[PDB]
Amino acid sequence: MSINSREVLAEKVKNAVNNQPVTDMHTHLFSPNFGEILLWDIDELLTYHYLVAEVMRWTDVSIEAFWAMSKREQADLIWEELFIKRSPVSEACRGVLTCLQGLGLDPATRDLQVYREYFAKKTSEEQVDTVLQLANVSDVVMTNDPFDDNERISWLEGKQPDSRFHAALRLDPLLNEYEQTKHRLRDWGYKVNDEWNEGSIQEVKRFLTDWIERMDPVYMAVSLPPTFSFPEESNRGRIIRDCLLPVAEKHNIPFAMMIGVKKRVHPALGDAGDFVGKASMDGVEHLLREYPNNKFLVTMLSRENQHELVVLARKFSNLMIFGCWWFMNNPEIINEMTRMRMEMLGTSFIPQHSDARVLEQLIYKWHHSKSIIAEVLIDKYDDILQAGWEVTEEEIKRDVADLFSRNFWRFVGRNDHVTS
Amino acid sequence: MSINSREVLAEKVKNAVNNQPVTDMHTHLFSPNFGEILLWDIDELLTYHYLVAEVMRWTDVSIEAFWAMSKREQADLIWEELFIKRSPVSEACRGVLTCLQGLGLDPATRDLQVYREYFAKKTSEEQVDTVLQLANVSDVVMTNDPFDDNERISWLEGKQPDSRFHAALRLDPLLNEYEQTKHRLRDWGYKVNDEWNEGSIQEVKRFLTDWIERMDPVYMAVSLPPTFSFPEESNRGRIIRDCLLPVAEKHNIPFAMMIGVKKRVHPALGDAGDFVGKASMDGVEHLLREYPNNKFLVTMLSRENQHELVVLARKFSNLMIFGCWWFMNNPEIINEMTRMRMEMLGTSFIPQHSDARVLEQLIYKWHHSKSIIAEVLIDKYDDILQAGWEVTEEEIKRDVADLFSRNFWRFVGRNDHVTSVKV
Amino acid sequence: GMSINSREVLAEKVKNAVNNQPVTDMHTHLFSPNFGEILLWDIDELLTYHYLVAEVMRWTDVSIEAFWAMSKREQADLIWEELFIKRSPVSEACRGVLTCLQGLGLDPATRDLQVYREYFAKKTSEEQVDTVLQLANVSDVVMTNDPFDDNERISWLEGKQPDSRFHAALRLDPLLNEYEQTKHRLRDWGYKVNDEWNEGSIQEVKRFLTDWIERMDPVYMAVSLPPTFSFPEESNRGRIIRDCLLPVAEKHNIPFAMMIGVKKRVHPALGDAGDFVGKASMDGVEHLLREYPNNKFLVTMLSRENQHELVVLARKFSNLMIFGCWWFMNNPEIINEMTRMRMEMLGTSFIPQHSDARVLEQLIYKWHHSKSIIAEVLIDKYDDILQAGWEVTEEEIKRDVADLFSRNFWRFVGRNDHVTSVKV
Ligand SMILES: [Cl-]
Ligand code: NA
Repeated sequence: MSINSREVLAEKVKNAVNNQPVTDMHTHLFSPNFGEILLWDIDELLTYHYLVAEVMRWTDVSIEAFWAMSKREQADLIWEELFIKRSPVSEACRGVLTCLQGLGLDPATRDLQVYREYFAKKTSEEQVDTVLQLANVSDVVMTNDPFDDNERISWLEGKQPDSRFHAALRLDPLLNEYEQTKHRLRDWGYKVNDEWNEGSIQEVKRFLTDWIERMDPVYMAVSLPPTFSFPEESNRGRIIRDCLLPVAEKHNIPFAMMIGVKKRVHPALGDAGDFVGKASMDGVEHLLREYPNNKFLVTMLSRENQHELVVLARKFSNLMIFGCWWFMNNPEIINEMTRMRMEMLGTSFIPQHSDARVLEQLIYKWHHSKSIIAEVLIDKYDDILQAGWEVTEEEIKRDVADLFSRNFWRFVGRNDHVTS
Repeated sequence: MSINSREVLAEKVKNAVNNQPVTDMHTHLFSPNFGEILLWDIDELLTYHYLVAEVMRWTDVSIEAFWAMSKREQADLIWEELFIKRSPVSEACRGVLTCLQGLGLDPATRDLQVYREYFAKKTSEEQVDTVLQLANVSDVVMTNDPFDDNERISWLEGKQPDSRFHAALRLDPLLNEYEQTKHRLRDWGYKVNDEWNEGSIQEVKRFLTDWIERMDPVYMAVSLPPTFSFPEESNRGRIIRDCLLPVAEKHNIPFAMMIGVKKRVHPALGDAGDFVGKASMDGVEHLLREYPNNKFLVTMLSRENQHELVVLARKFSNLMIFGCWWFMNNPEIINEMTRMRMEMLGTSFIPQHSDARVLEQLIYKWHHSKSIIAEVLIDKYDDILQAGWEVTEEEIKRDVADLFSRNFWRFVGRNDHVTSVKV
Repeated sequence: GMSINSREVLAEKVKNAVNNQPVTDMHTHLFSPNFGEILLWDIDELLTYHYLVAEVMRWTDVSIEAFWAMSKREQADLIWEELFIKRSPVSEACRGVLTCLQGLGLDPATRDLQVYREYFAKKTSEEQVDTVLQLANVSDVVMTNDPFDDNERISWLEGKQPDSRFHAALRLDPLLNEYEQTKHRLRDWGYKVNDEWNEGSIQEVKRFLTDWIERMDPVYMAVSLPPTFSFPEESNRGRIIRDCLLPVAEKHNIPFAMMIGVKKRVHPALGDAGDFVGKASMDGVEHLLREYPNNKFLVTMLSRENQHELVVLARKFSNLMIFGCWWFMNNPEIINEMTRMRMEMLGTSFIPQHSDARVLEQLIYKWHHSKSIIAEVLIDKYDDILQAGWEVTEEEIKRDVADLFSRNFWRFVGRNDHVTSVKV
């Protein structure tokens, strides 16, 4: 019994998409046994830096006074200003409501005290079980930063993430701030020299290889500015060339590059203070061509890089593009991006990741994105259906599996939580 | 109470949008007592520069011969070329038809001579009353250029605008043509020197302050090229730093920057001769960061600048972004811009202004833009209702008021014409 | 006769007008069937279009070297298996292959690639051209004619003329972008260009242009240009354009077609599938339009990020005709946004699409896919003016549709289509 109309296709696709367990291959979450660095609950949702930026456009409260408030005072203020005093129509505010609803709380009542009561009853481990189930996420990739004292501790103590959580080695401080990070590496025993000589090359490689051994990361990642260039006679250029790319190749680990972030244009806003610019594609093109035995995962921040990044993926099979990152993570842009991407790459890409910083965001990030992606799929399958092609439900489930999970694991050359 | 259908939602949003009096916070209209610089009528609509550009793509008539023609002849040619010989499907041509319809004229007859008869029967003051009612526009912000001899006369004679019309001081000749303009300032008794010294600084400030006192402007405005940078050692860079910003901070008057116009790439087209380019955001970013006690209003001309402008608005609360300017003022682009803005800023922006150069254009500019903005709001409300939120009709009316009027007045730190009459 | 009473009735009228209108496809890589094997056709050529080579290389374990070592049939088999069977053929290029097979009466439901092949084995080139132009509703095809390609050159030198449905367009990439290498061939052909760019060099390059203009009767002369294109420029390209091409173009009243934004061979092993894109400066195009008002220019651009500003540049200059959704733009999401921006700012005074077809049958999908998108843009735009009180008539719809799909081009180039050249 064939799928022979758009109407039935819409049912089968929406269901296949809803039922597919997601691998979220870039997040800011942590296994619950790491302790308090895992953020969760309605106050954390309301104080997400996305909503700090937004509240500051309305409130008379100074940013100084805001940071001096408690977490609950901050959440109260953002609730009042973004939900009660104006309708919560932005993507970030909507996402808070999608989360409350998904947990079985009722946004109709606007009863924040009662929302808070739900979270006070649970342990972190319970809420992870709840959220992963509700979000239908089988596997989460963490962002693991050896230079963050608060996170390093857990690794140093012999803690392992539970099997649903995977490590990814974040290298920004090493690559973008080597002149400072130099001295931390020396204090940790990595005997880097003032000169970029064989000794410094071998000791930075050892630092990388030691952390790879300890975390077993799925990839190594870096955020890069719009002015990113390669090759480059800079600390960043030399490290990529001489240390990171050879180690990534040896271990068959992809190098993830998140390009286009301009750091701290409004420092007082903290995490809400970063900006965006369009990047040259030249450095990415060079890396792909001149390092055919390295694998690259790339996502870019500027709307204006998105089409050319898709074309670049047509050129190089060692590029996997992923996600609608940050300022790209808004319905209007997710839609145009996913359509361009599918049109020129078919199913050979990773449409989305959450970048979740608070546990419950998995619910809204995946619900909001799946609905858009489902609709793109329905359009694209219908177009071939009307061309005379038979699409089977098995084939849909396969394609959707590729998009939400298998493409990633196939590219990184490892197995998920269920397969292992 | 709460809404729970998309039927009922669409209705309530569309009615709220239609019923909300608009503040049009950037136009090229004037109070009717200013005389003939207020353009109106069907011949003015048809010879708007947007349509001169379009007709020049089709007609065998040279641009020279076109400017040699009378207004009625130009209008006649444009009607034949763009409406009769091809269907009037462009946004500008569509707009002409929306105006005629809104006035109660029937575009079905295509009877241009009959449309003309309507306008011959009325005064400027009558037509302004008619159009502001039909467009539901309560407040119009003008573009007032003290370097235009025609306009400067009225201000200097002591004419004050009708309470529905507000001043905005346009400074392009000062900031962008100082090499010529410095000599006019001198001729007006402002003792600017050849060097940029303390004397020149204080005299340019005095010019600004005299015009602020004369016009009571709601903001000071400049149009800027794609190559705009700040800081910069240039005439413009020094006037902004030394004169404009301190004067604007002292009086608490925003600085409006309309960025991305490349002037006169086709000189023979006149007003239709200007082009566009993408700007760097660096100068705007620097201004917002380093001048936190100044308020900035910004609109940009390049499609490729729109998303990063929204992000910049997320960084800086002294930034208010506004409108879909000029080449952006097209349904396809109004739609994508309004959606991005709302997704990232909620209701903390000004979605639209008209740039109306001819009075009747307020009808189409607002009717076309309101319909798109209403669609966007319905979608965003529907998304939060789907998430369990209950929207009330009063909350809708409030959101709509913010977007079409109150956001502007709150930002510029003044009252509109009705609140002024009350306060 | 009757008013258009509803959007539903509008839609059927527009879709009918669009479907019935014979297309002039003003830029293709097809040839008149009498040119011989250089006209590519059949399912194996469809499947090995370089768009699909790019896509199969993202999936398959087969090396690019091993791929090129395979026969055409083997290549087609791999591509079918990897992009149609192992994953759903949802990409625009893949979908296009299915639209083609369907259009020819070959049923994609069966996936019977061997039976599809049998269809093509039964026919001549000339029979397939008749079939495909009828099914695609294409009246007139404009070729890309390169005098430097020996494989094509031969047909011209043999005194062969294109079938009257096929029109010549003179491609000048090797002369303009590779002059220092091409000089030597010019000299072999008796064009005695000098080491210096002096009068003799100017006159001999002009003579080469004039010779080919007279041989091919081209409707325009064409070049593809990188994102770093500038004019004026003290380069071989800049000098040839200024001193030879613009003067000859003006004398003969032939437009100059520029396809801007291709970055050649960023992945050389992929061959034709190895080219990339960048955003260009508009300055060179602006300068040419302004400073050469007696020349006509046809422009299409490769970067998404140039599209809006190109439409604005058309508003400025009546000697600019913009055309098409080129290559990486030739994707429904992008065709839609482009056609909407264009019509919003230019009305009907542009050429919405061309196919760039490299394999004969692509005319079918390229025009079927594009016509559906353009029909829907037209429906939206007519509906908006009907809602403003304007009475659009069916005859006016057909007129506007004739303008967009054929007449705008023939009017701009100052020449007649095949049917009009028979009558005259
Ligand atoms: Cl751009
Ligand atoms: Na769009």
